[PDB]
Amino acid sequence: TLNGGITDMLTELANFEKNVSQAIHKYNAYRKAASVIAKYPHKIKSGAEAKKLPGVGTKIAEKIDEFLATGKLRKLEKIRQDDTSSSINFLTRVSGIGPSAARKFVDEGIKTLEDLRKNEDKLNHHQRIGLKYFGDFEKRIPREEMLQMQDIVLNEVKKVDSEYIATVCGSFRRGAESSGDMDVLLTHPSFTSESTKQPKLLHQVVEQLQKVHFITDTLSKGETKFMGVCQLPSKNDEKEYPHRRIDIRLIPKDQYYCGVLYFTGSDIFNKNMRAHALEKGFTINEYTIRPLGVTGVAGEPLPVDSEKDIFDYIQWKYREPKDRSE
DNA sequence: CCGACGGCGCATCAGC
DNA sequence: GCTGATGCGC
DNA sequence: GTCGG
Ligand SMILES: Nc1ccn([C@H]2C[C@H](O)[C@@H](COP(=O)(O)C(F)(F)P(=O)(O)OP(=O)(O)O)O2)c(=O)n1
Ligand SMILES: [Cl-]
Ligand SMILES: [Cl-]
Ligand SMILES: [Cl-]
Ligand SMILES: [Mg+2]
Ligand SMILES: [Mg+2]
Ligand code: NA
Ligand code: NA
Repeated sequence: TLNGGITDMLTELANFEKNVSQAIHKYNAYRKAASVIAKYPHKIKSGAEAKKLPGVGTKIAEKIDEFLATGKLRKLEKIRQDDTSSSINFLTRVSGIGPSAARKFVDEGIKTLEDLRKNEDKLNHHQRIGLKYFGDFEKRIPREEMLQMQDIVLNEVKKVDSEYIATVCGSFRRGAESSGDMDVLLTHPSFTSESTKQPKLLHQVVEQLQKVHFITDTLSKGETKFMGVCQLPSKNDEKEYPHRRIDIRLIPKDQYYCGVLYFTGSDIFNKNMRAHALEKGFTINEYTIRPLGVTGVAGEPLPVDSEKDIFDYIQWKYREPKDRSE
């Protein structure tokens, strides 16, 4: 909030480029700038001052000077007053509707919540659930509720097979006081980078969570990644809790560290860390860290026994989860 | 200048 | 049916 | 939109 006005602005611009312009690199450029400025420990006084930060160039510097002097950005003022842009931006807030589908729906005249509700038949499964819980999915989850959800998840998976280990990652692992959803990393000794000695490992867990009515809907589901909806149980006469988004990722037990590093995020932190990795001659994904041979092709996985080992390879001092919120 | 920008799971679809 | 490209998401 | 070779 120290430079909240500016970071909000950049984030709006980022969303515009992504949702309306369908210019993903501009989206990432604005988010990185917003990110680096967000952690700058001083109340920015000018675009020039901001341009010193990495990720902030000439264009954003000018915008920062406009925002600082007028308190607003004409470029955004116009975007807001543009019906097509406003429609597209709104529609993309429904989970399952991205930049493309939003523009297409608008072409059909489907541009409001009311339009979507009356044309449910024109949405795929994911979009339909996103619409169904539109209001709920925008609500934040207090950490206290995250704690209650964690308890249910770990206890239920334990009941399935005491050998499963479920770790809540995402902003929760980063110590956030509220999260947008729950991200669960799941491992089991039967599934390694060497073999899958037991099928349905993810399925069984999803099944159990559905049996107890924790998981209520499914957006997508595969062998290693589940994307759905869940809800905490409420007491008698007690109003129900909002439905929440839940992501479950099954990862080879031997590649847990690259996995937890990936799922802990933040997304921008991963982008920055993986970019740094490449500059240092390495490539990092959720399974391994590999050196990039002279040719440019990834080599064999390097030994990893802690999150810190990954950091050492790329010559970065270790950073606790709570400091990875970029 | 201008090529690169992190990396990948699941749903859907065109082409064969 | 498969496979590769695209959309959307983590 | 920003960066580095
Ligand atoms: N583009 C991305 C997106 C995600 N992630 C990894 C790194 C992320 O930490 C992790 C979770 O994705 P999430 O989509 O639940 C998130 F990001 F919003 P979270 O950080 O959890 O914040 P919140 O509380 O609001 O959900 O996936 C990634 O690597 N790249
Ligand atoms: Cl772009
Ligand atoms: Cl690992
Ligand atoms: Cl790999
Ligand atoms: Mg999350
Ligand atoms: Mg998530
Ligand atoms: Na800069
Ligand atoms: Na969406």
